[PDB]
Amino acid sequence: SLRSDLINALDVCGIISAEGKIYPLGSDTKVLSTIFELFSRPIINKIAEKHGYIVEEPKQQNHYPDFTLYKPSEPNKKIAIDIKTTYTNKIKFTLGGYTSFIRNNTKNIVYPFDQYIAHWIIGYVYTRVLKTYNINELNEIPKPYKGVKVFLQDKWVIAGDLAGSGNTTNIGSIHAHYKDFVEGKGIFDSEDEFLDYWRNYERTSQLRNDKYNNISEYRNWIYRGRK
Amino acid sequence: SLRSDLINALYDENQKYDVCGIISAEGKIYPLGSDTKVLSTIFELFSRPIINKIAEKHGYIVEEPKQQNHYPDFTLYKPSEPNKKIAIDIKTTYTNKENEKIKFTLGGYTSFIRNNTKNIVYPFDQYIAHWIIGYVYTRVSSLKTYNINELNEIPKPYKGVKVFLQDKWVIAGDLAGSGNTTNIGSIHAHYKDFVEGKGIFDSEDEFLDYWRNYERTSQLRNDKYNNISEYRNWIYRGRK
DNA sequence: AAAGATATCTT
DNA sequence: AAAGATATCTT
Repeated sequence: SLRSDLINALDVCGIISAEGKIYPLGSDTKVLSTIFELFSRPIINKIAEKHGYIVEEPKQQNHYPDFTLYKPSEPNKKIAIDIKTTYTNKIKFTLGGYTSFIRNNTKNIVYPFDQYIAHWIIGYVYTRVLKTYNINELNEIPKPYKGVKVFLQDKWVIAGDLAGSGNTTNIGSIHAHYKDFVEGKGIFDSEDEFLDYWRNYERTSQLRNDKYNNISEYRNWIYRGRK
Repeated sequence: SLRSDLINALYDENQKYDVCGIISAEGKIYPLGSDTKVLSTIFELFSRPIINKIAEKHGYIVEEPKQQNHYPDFTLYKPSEPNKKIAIDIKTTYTNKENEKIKFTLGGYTSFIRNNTKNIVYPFDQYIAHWIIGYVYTRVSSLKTYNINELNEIPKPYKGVKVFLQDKWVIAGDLAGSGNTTNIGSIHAHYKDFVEGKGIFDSEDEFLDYWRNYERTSQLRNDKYNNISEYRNWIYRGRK
């Protein structure tokens, strides 16, 4: 399938100029996120093409998702792929905001949310370890990571019940080992529960203390009649 | 000076080079996307070696943050004069056409400027200057990988990079650059005004005072000040 | 944990 | 404009 294929298809050491000069990579996530993103684009486009899918990136810069795949024939069977990165020296990711397109069908999203039948997360985890180089020195350039693991999984399967960020209201993923994301050992019973829980999550602790702050509390809140 | 050398070095390097991809230790090159999150990572990468070459030529040691979320990108100083540090942050923004106005986000106004030790590599009071290297690019196949034998084949996602170096306080504006992340917004103007230094604050003390007292929301800024004129009046009356 | 800091963009 | 979106991190 498009899925098993992308998963099968999934060492960068620097940026290069049209004149051959090579600049080394930085050690932070802001840098590795960008790298992994560009590393993945050709892979995604290769596999999508194989399967007759069109790949589309956002024109407005703060729109979800990173990649939108679909066959011009079936407009409502669109797929969303977002690339997430974190490091190790148990990992956790920030999975997008919870007050946007999930609460509002067209808010900050390339196509209306209801046209997307799948929402995949390609996750990269890297283990953390000032001179330009020339093409002939490629093998001596120090890399800013010891290793790199990648996985493809459904967003709902890996989402957790605690916020990933405060002021930028992001969904937190489960806090677990790499295996668990690969295997999909989540906390939510279905994609419907995942969506309901985040559509009703309050922004601050004081506002959540009267509703719920975790999955057990949300279930007891469903019982009380959503009041 | 360190300043004039650095500006010439950046300016020169930018005229002569053109970043077109990321490369693997095995020689495969991946193309660049055309969104600022990417181009700003690239520009910071392109800048590091130059910044270090010039600082070395003047006796300055260069340090990068140990944690993500600590200002600035680069701390320069002499081992003999520790308490005279220089802060440099790289900022990026794009334009849809050359000449049109631009503006940058310049960091929070609720962190180190308000709390001398919050989110900064060294206590705020050890820096004698805060510089900004700004990159402006015009937004503009790129889905396949290339080999070294095709470096000049790979298309670029930008039309005309411009770079400038200027003091933060000089280019800072009076309206916030962001809401939830409480950023200082720069002046909104033409690239020349950034180069020339056509700002709004009279001094670096004014800039810091305006930003140390700027309220987080319109509602609270009603009874205070929402712009430079109002700040001056506020000041005139005794900050009441 | 929860909250807020490093980061630009819309509209 | 202001406010709040796409980025992960730290305490």
